[PDB]
Amino acid sequence: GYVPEDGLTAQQLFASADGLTYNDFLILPGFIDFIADEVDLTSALTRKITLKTPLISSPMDTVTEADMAIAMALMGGIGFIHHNCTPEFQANEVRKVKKFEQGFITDPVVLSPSHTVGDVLEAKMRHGFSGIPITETGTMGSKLVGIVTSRDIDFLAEKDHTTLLSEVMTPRIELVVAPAGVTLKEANEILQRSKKGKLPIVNDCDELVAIIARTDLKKNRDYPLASKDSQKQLLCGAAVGTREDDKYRLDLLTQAGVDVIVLDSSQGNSVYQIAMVHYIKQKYPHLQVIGGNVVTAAQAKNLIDAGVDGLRVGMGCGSICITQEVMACGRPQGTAVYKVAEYARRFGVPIIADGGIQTVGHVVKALALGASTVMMGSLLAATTEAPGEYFFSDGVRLKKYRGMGSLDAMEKSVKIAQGVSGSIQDKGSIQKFVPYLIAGIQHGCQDIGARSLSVLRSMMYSGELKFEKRTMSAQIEGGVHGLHSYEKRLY
Amino acid sequence: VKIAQGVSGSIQDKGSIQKFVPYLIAGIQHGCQDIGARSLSVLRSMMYSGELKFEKRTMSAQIEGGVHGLHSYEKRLY
Amino acid sequence: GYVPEDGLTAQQLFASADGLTYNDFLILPGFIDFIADEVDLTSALTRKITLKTPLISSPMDTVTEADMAIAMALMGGIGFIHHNCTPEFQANEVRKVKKFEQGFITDPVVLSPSHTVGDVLEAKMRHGFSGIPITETGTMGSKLVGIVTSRDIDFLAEKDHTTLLSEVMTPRIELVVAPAGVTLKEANEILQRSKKGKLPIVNDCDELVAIIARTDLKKNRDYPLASKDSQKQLLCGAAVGTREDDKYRLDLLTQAGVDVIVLDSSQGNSVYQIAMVHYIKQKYPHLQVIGGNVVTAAQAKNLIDAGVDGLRVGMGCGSICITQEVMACGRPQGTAVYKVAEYARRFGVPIIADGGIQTVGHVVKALALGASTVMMGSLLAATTEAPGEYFFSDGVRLKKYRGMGSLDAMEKSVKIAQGVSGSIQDKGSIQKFVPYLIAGIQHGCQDIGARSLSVLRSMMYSGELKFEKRTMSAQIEGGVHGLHSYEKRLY
Ligand SMILES: Nc1nc2c(ncn2[C@@H]2O[C@H](COP(=O)(O)OP(=O)(O)OP(=O)(O)O)[C@@H](O)[C@H]2O)c(=O)[nH]1
Ligand SMILES: Nc1nc2c(ncn2[C@@H]2O[C@H](COP(=O)(O)OP(=O)(O)OP(=O)(O)O)[C@@H](O)[C@H]2O)c(=O)[nH]1
Ligand SMILES: Nc1nc2c(ncn2[C@@H]2O[C@H](COP(=O)(O)OP(=O)(O)OP(=O)(O)O)[C@@H](O)[C@H]2O)c(=O)[nH]1
Ligand SMILES: Nc1nc2c(ncn2[C@@H]2O[C@H](COP(=O)(O)OP(=O)(O)OP(=O)(O)O)[C@@H](O)[C@H]2O)c(=O)[nH]1
Ligand SMILES: Nc1ncnc2c1ncn2[C@@H]1O[C@H](COP(=O)(O)OP(=O)(O)OP(=O)(O)O)[C@@H](O)[C@H]1O
Ligand SMILES: Nc1ncnc2c1ncn2[C@@H]1O[C@H](COP(=O)(O)OP(=O)(O)OP(=O)(O)O)[C@@H](O)[C@H]1O
Ligand SMILES: O=c1[nH]cnc2c1ncn2[C@@H]1O[C@H](COP(=O)(O)O)[C@@H](O)[C@H]1O
Ligand SMILES: O=c1[nH]cnc2c1ncn2[C@@H]1O[C@H](COP(=O)(O)O)[C@@H](O)[C@H]1O
Repeated sequence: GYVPEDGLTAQQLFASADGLTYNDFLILPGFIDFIADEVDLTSALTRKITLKTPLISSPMDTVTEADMAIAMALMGGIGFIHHNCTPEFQANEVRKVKKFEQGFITDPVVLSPSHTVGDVLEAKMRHGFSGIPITETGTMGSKLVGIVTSRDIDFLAEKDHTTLLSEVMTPRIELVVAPAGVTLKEANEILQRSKKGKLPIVNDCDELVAIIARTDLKKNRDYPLASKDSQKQLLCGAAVGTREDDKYRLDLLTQAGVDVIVLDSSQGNSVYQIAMVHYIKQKYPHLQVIGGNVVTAAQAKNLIDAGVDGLRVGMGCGSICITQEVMACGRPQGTAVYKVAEYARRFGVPIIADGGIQTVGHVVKALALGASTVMMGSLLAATTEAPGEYFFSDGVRLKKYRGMGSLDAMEKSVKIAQGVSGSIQDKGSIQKFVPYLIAGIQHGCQDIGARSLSVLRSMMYSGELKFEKRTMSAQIEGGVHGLHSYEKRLY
Repeated sequence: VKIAQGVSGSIQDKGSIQKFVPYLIAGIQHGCQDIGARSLSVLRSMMYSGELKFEKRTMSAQIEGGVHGLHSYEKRLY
Repeated sequence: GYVPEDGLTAQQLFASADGLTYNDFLILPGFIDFIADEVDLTSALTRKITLKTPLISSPMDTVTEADMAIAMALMGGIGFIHHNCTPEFQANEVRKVKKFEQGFITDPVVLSPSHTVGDVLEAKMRHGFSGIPITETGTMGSKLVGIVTSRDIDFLAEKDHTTLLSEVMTPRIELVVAPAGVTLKEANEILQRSKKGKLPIVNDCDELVAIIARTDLKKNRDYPLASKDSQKQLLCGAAVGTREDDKYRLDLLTQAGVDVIVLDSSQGNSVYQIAMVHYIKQKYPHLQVIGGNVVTAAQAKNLIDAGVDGLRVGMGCGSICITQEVMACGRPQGTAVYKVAEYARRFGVPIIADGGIQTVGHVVKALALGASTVMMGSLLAATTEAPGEYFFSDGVRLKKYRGMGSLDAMEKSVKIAQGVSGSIQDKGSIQKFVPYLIAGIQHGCQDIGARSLSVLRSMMYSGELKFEKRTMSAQIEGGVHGLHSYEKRLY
């Protein structure tokens, strides 16, 4: 009882070949012994950061500001906030991602009893929340005198500046508290049992040292996949360039609490980028660096030698990109992902496959070819969390989608354009769309017979995972064909 | 979370199966005849023995083998 | 000194390959030592028929009836008259081609002196000419009593009904004549010196044996390339099927004086076709037979063994054709032409490359690959000489272009359609368009460095002629590209 070997290994697929794209090949089906829902999508972003989902939103001005980065992190991916903005704007976007979910809030909004209901309303306007502990100084480290929330100031008619907070607080005698040096789980038990919405943390001197909010425990149960640091804040990435003024931007982003930096370049194998990696790794040794838009092992070597914690793979793929028709330079993305990942895995360096991801099948191909994570631009553009506003043109709801080497982006929003500037049709919310991509990746892995992305890659490197090349007519046959009209209702 | 594996489309009218399947039958018979096969059983035996020969097509052979070079046409099958 | 070898030989181009079309390759340029106008286009149609031009009009109901066949023969090609018509209609189309140019007219229209001016006008209405010798019987072999022409009946208004020809003729006393047994060249000298428009040929008994017309000497100087038989009539081809009733059609076409028969089939390697070739070669040993739409040497063998004088090459190419998507069956035409011609040349059997000829570059490729002649359907459709009438549809002057297995042709104009009943935009006259194709073939051969189609084929078989295979992007680069609009003003 024997059956002959069928299809190519990945090593065979890229050996006797020109550069393949994701469209040029299929994965052959395996054996299914498991449910798609039990497929593990745990992914290394860098040497020290693991995501529950392989998915990254690209650092583009039409893709990733704070709402996208929050939504991606809540879905168990991450967002890298774009750098086509002032350093102060970018750091404020990073701060919004880091403030959205909290363990101990150690720098809350605080007011004095001498402040007013108008000051609580203006605080709610600036920071988005009404739950404000009150201390004698109105600064964080002071003796606690009460707590003010929206239930204390709501349905007061108009006496805003007229009313001092001392008359409006829940006074410190009435408030439930925990001692300093309580663990987060112990503070959560106290808060959960108290049935209150805030729990202040106070030392033996009765002065405020932290506070915790019930809404973060709600965000816990609401978002099981969420990408969080050790102090339970969302993970945030940010882009920086490799110019000297990017050192100032990097300092603002690091004090804003950014977890990972991506060095943003067309061609990352440069003296400028290697110098920036060395500068970061000496000044901020805690900070993860993804360097390198690279497409060859020779480029990957120089950045792994410089000490990057991850690599970005792709050049001239990417929906919006024209680098290949402007510089002659790049690689077919499936070949680039395979070549760079097969090399970078020897050093324990994870790969991000960046650009040309049009479909969830392309995500499964990128992951199968050795990418540990996948970065999307246009596939997440025209979601609700993507920056800017919808418009109508051809009777179609469209959002702008620009590209960062677009000459319109380079107006600080001879110079050479490396991107066009375009539009994409509406997609709805990341919070529904990323669960569709997750379940699509799981069903892809299931048809392949892989229980996780880790076993999927090991099946690929051992040659258990088999591939078939597609003729152009196989790419037609594998697409929608032969119909008059069709309705591509994904999820 | 509820993964679609197909789209939903439309196709133009074809008429009855009781006329269309006799057209497919006769097309299969004419294909086998141009090939020199008296039955689908002998067609498969010619294929496995290597008597049946195939040629690969470039994309331009797929263009040349279709309708080409016309302003418009009328695909009046049966 | 030395220069390295560049490009593939034809043997290499088809060896390590899938089936190529004409679009899939180029011919590499040679050395030019001659003018394009001195490129010899002399072509074998069959073992015994040589044309001055490689060009054939296809036997289709929307391409070749008598006007097309006359025009093709005058341009030094040939037409094959289609068979999707009654045997009597097809033989009458052949008769029109054979009557258009004459050496000795040995079966002229003749009248009695007791016929009338009205009988001469009715004769002119039926046969197209007014020059009618008069014999006392009104039958050919009888005593010459005079000659009547249009200048004799000219401007006789309504005197038609009862004016006997006796008083209208130029009488036999006045007419210039030649003796029987005069050569055509000698009769032409007598006619040319006489300054008359007819010269009757009479025996010593003074009875009519032939006549010659000055208009045939005019047709001589007007058409230097013209394809003529030994008695100076135009060459005509005709199609026939291989059914039993085609034996009757073949008898009508042979007594109408057809020079060459083409056996019309999608797949000519059949017992039915081999039987028809044997039947023709025993019943009509003078008659040239082109058998075989064939695409392999194995098919060609059986018809060359049956005794065909030429082969048609092509299956499922052809603008109008759907045989491949209806029968799975055929071959890429460049490969078919090369394979069959390289085999058939060993037996001295010429090849017609039939169908898929969209451009004069495809003609040069077909001839370079070993075709001795090229047959066109759609490229000659919507010329003025093509059958039927023009119409307008999309604001475009169109003519119908049908195909012979199409389901509109097979209604005597379960049935399986092998063609698609379409339309082609106007091209103007064959008498202008074929000189353009001739000049294009000559400039193709000149860029290649071939002084004739015979040396072109010899350079191909010796491997002196080099080919380069084309990517799809070379086919884009080789076409019109990068323009907003263009005007393809050929000739
Ligand atoms: N106050 C607070 N407590 C948190 C937060 N995140 C987690 N915790 C607490 O720490 C525990 C951690 O266990 P899990 O919930 O299994 O792991 P997690 O990765 O931290 O959170 P999930 O995102 O829900 O998976 C939770 O039960 C909470 O009590 C947060 O943002 N704020
Ligand atoms: N109150 C408060 N919440 C903060 C602060 N910084 C971040 N947050 C987060 O914002 C959220 C507060 O949620 P809630 O407790 O529902 O908000 P609230 O304070 O009651 O204010 P309202 O919803 O406006 O009534 C939690 O996820 C907090 O972690 C801060 O200084 N104070
Ligand atoms: N009456 C007549 N004489 C002809 C005809 N064709 C040729 N001739 C005569 O034969 C001569 C030989 O002509 P050529 O030019 O050598 O060769 P051809 O193929 O016969 O004629 P072309 O068609 O002009 O090439 C001409 O000069 C005429 O005198 C014809 O159709 N009718
Ligand atoms: N006259 C004549 N010409 C014939 C006959 N059969 C074929 N033809 C050809 O038709 C053409 C006759 O041309 P002309 O001599 O110009 O015709 P015509 O006799 O002057 O008559 P009109 O043109 O009507 O004045 C020549 O090419 C002949 O070879 C026939 O029976 N009689
Ligand atoms: N730790 C606490 N101990 C006692 N009272 C508290 C405490 N935290 C908040 N309060 C008081 O409880 C009331 C509700 O505040 P809480 O944070 O629980 O809900 P809220 O977020 O304001 O309610 P809601 O979501 O409906 O707007 C207010 O009067 C507030 O001052
Ligand atoms: N061989 C001949 N000998 C003498 N007269 C002739 C001869 N052939 C024709 N004719 C006469 O010559 C005259 C002109 O006839 P011919 O054939 O030469 O020209 P046509 O074709 O009739 O002239 P056109 O082209 O102008 O219409 C007529 O009267 C005719 O009867
Ligand atoms: O202007 C540009 N030129 C070249 N590459 C760009 C430009 N802007 C963004 N990119 C790349 O394109 C990727 C997104 O590609 P997409 O997912 O196919 O739309 C980004 O993550 C970048 O790597
Ligand atoms: O109905 C048909 N089906 C298949 N082949 C046809 C049919 N009618 C004509 N042909 C072929 O198509 C050739 C003309 O092709 P074309 O020059 O490309 O237009 C003819 O000479 C025939 O060999």
